[PDB]
Amino acid sequence: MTQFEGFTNLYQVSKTLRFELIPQGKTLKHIQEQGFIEEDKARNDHYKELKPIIDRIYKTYADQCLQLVQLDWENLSAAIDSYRKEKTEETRNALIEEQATYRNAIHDYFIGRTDNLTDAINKRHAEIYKGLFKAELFNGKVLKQLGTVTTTEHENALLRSFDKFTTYFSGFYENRKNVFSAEDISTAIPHRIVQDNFPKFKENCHIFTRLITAVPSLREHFENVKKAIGIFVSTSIEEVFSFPFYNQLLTQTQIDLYNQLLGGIEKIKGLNEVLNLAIQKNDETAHIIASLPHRFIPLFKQILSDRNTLSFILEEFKSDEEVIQSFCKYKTLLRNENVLETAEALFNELNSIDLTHIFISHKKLETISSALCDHWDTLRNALYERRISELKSAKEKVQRSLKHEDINLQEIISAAGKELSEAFKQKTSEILSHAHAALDQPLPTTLKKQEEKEILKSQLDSLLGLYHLLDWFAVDESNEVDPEFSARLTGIKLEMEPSLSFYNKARNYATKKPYSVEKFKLNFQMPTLASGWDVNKEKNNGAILFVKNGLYYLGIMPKQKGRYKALSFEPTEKTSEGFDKMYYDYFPDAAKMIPKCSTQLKAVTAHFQTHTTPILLSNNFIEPLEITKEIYDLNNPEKEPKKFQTAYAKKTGDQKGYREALCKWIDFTRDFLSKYTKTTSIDLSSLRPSSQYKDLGEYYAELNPLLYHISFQRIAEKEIMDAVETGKLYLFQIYNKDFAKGHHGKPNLHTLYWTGLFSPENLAKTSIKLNGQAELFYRPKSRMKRMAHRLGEKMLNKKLKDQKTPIPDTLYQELYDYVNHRLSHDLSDEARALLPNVITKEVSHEIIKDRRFTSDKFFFHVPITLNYQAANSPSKFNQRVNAYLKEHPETPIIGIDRGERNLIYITVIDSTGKILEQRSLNTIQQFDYQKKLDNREKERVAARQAWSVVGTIKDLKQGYLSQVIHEIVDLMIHYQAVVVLENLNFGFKSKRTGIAEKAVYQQFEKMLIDKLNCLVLKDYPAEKVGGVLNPYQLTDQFTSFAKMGTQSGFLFYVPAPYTSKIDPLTGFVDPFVWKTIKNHESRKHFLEGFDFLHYDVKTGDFILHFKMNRNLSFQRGLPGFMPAWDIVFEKNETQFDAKGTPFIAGKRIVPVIENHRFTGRYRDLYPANELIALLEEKGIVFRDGSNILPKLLENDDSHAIDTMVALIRSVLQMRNSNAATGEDYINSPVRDLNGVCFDSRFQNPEWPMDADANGAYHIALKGQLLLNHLKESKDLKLQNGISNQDWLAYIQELRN
RNA sequence: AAUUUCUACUCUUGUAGAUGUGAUAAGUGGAAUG
DNA sequence: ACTCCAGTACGCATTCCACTTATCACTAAAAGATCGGAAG
DNA sequence: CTTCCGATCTTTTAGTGATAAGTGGAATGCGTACTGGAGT
Repeated sequence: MTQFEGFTNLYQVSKTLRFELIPQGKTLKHIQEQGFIEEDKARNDHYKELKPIIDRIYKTYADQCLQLVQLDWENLSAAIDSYRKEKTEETRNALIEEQATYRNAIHDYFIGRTDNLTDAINKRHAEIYKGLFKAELFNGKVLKQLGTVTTTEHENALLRSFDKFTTYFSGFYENRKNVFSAEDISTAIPHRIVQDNFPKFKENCHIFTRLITAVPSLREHFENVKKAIGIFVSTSIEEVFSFPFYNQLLTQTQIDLYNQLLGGIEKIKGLNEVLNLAIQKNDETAHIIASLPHRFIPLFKQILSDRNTLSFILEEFKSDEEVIQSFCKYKTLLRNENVLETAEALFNELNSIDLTHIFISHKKLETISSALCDHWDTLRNALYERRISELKSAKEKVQRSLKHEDINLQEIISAAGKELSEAFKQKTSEILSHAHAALDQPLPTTLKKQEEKEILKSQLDSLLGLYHLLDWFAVDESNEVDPEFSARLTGIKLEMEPSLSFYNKARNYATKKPYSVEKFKLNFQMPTLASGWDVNKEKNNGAILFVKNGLYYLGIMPKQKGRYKALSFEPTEKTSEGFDKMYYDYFPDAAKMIPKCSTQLKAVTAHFQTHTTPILLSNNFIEPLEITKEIYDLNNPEKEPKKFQTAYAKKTGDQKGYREALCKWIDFTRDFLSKYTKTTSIDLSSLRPSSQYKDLGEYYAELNPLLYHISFQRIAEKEIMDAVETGKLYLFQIYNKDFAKGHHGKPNLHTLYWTGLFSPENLAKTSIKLNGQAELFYRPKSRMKRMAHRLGEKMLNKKLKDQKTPIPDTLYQELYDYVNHRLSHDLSDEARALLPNVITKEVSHEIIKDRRFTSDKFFFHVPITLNYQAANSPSKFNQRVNAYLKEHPETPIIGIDRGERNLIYITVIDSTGKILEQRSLNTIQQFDYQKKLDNREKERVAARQAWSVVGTIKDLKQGYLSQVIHEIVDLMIHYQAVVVLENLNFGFKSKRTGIAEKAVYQQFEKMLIDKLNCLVLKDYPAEKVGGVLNPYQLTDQFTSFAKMGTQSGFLFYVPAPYTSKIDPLTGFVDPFVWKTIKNHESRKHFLEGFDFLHYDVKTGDFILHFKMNRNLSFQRGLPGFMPAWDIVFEKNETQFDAKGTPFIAGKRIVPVIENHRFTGRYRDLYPANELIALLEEKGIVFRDGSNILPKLLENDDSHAIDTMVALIRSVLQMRNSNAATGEDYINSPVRDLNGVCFDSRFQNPEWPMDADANGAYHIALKGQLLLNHLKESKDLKLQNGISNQDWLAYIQELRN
């Protein structure tokens, strides 16, 4: 038996906290006088421009070493094809171990331990490998080992600039450590060679040999595209695709050569294009290569190699003065090119040239009709009637078809008159006048003001207006053209063509977020600054914390002149006034630390190469510790698994020898813990005795929480004040919003973590561990045009008297300018309408717009570890969750969807299938979000064309789903329920949904999956489960989207389709795909595949019978549990809902179509009235109750069958929507067992309210299916996804 | 319209949620308009 | 013989911008370089 | 005057267990044009 509150302290999580540092006293003065910030910025710039220079060493070494690989690849091919054919865990393990040994085999080339090379070059490779990851990269022997690398004097001086500062690269050092590593990771070069590129090369070889065996006489074609491309001329085509050629093709140059062989580069085609050129021949060879996989796949780029196509550049133009200088250079380019003079010459020629020889492009003439007339349909209609006058529906159709392709100047002028010509010359004259006026206009000095943006807009709009006037004339050779005029037109067009990119980059610079977020790391001339907080390392790291009446401070102790002298604050009795300095006694994790200080020292290693006598170690020990051969040999074996390691027991299987080895290691490390001078005072009575341990990892996970302590001791106030006055100590205050003097409400979650870390119950028992490796950053002041609500002016809210609906920003700016009496425009009608509903304020204190970026700020990033008493990795988390779910069958289920009328809709249901709660997440914290997103979507185009700055729609839609997160976890905690989301990997949504993009909703599932694993609640007590020190852990760790499967703890995933178009009373879903009913005989086969249709007199509605064992051709291939269906054409009658609002039953809403195109408008129809009006044409007695379907089918009135099948589609359509009247409902065309059709307009609380509620209810029902199949199963596992047919069978089973 | 940072705001010199940072490498993809 | 029309058919186009997916560190102390100052 | 030594500041270094045992993988709808049969 397990409780829901028992899902806490499951595994460690790691978080980080960010704060602002506010310097106190003379701290900023001393820092500015010492000049630390400029030096650290220069050092960051030097590192940034040194990173490619130092990476060139690694790249050259990898390219030089990898060319010597002569390792054959038939064994991996056998392993991978055996695994592909057989597909068990045995072949999977064989493939894994073969990949591992080949990765180690080509890693032996990196470490110089392969047997394929000579011993001298192996020793050289080993020495250079030890060289690559130590400090000799800056002025050492590594460059002399690889003489090919040539370094200039400037980069050598900049390399020397990091003297005695190598540790800046230390993490970067280890970063290159997992580029060259061989342990099965995506960054590894051997992993890229073995498990990424080689399967693609094997696949390419296999499709090549299938193609060359099935289709001969194409080897010659492959040979001549090879010699046209001109690489690999030393060997033939089939040897290139053979396996030994992969002895080559490891360096990235040959990878690029192979890729450009496959896809060409002059336009010399490659293997891809000379295969689709054979495919398009549509002959027998094309047919037999069409059924055969014909797509060669390019190989992946090698790690750490330089990019060669550079993908697509993503050039964003950097600074405002630099784009101004670019615009000056461009304007001087048009000034020296004299574009105005040649444009004017074209204008004079246009009045004295044969206008029948100049043509106009097809897709833009309406814009000309939009310009030269009052409406854009005048020119086309005039040409239509003029071509009518020279003559019928096919005649005028082919007339307009030949019209728009070759629009002629003289033809248009003769069609309309001289009005277009005089308007044309007037427009060209004013366009060239404005263009030359803007060309003579000088550039502004800056761009920070909006009037500078406006004059830049005027210039660019004039120039692009000239461009859009100029590109009117057609120049292609499809029609005749004057040679010199077309040549001059092309010259002027491509002399000033690339201004479109300039316009778009200017738009991005105007649209971009005004702040600067760039920050550089600060060091204060300290290598390893604030790397750890340990009291012994306070000398070198120089970072400590203080607490003074609830305010937290960070003190850093800078290096003195030349040598450095410590401060060494003495502790003071707690009654005296002062700070509270934190003492941090931390021994790091024992797995590396116990061998660090014993059995791996140089003394013991040098001793044990000649003697078997145990060695006594005395320094850094309170009592000498003996190390003998039988304990040193356990940690230093020749074979790769150690005796105490569980891998040795897995490999060989002697359990008793492994047990003695583990017991001896535990006894030795206990003796070390008792004797080492750091940990001799740590109590270890909590540890279990040595023999009662299953494995060493359990012992280390038990021991590690005992080696971490935080204490606090009072330091006198005048001592700290004199330290920061003298300059010996720099004292900052940790600050965020919740430490302000006007702090009023609930604090942030990071402030909760920071406060609970230093709580006394955390100090007594550490549930949150304060980590080392803390960074300090500096953000310089961002150049901003300051905006502030000054004192004495009016200041406008963004909401009405009701708090839900916001104000559109286009109206909001006009209202804000009105209430501040700037005015300058007539007040709009909408503003005057909602003026009584708006609320204004008199300002009290000055509010600066985005004040945090108006000054330079110090920042402090510090990591913490939560649930630190627990293990570092989950162990069968999903099995534990399924065990709890099996023990508790009464758990509710919370279904999620996204919808059209509501952004997120939630339902909570019981295990019995009945509903408990239906809720729309439209309004979050008394604020409606659909109104805000609709307003933003409405004015996004206007904000785009007005050169204005506004937030995007992705940030609003990623900062509404953060508000959704709190409500989801509130419901989850309140109901103690599982939650079922949408499996985006399976389904695809529609184009009407609010949240419609897979990226920003996969991201929402990511936020929900990494929120639930460290869930804390603000209102909960700190001691109680769910508080700061006992967080809820309800989900497994996130790894990847495609790797987590369906169940991720208490948060199930389930496929999307068939959730919103199902009846919630009988499970009826759309049986017919309507892409196959397009023809007249298809319509009569659809009618003949139906059973029978009639009228009943008692209820007055039409009854139709259908069976899916008939009419399989147009039916979708999803059989159902039920074998028959009773489609009801409901008799439309004024019905009443629960609140008494009348409505009409059976109403349907469909798109309207002119003849073939939908207009986007909606028709409301009443199907029963339409069909009785249809049969009134026939005159058949429907009240007789006979089978009227053959009576309608016995005559071939095609239009009657067309409206019959369209009517059938309308009634059998499940959901109905109309955004104009706000209608959204589900109406059923069938009855249940009780004998009533479902209608969501009845507003019954026992059933879904609308389409969104129906979808969420059915997603929760799918989750119920998955949980029920868990409870019936005995293996504590799910089905790894649920099919649509099984879901349909289940939903039609339990509800019928 | 103020924030470690983001989103939305104003009874409140601030509010309600969310908030793993830094470094490196790779895949290349997403959005808009027709 | 001419014209309508309704079922049939084949195959996206350009422009613009950065988004996501894996890896590692979250460290005190041993070891080594360096240096101001002392011994021959 | 020349050579060595303990303090001091950087650097690099030790390394435990284990997990997926699957990857149900998606299907373009829209649109402008085409052509063969039927009415006049």
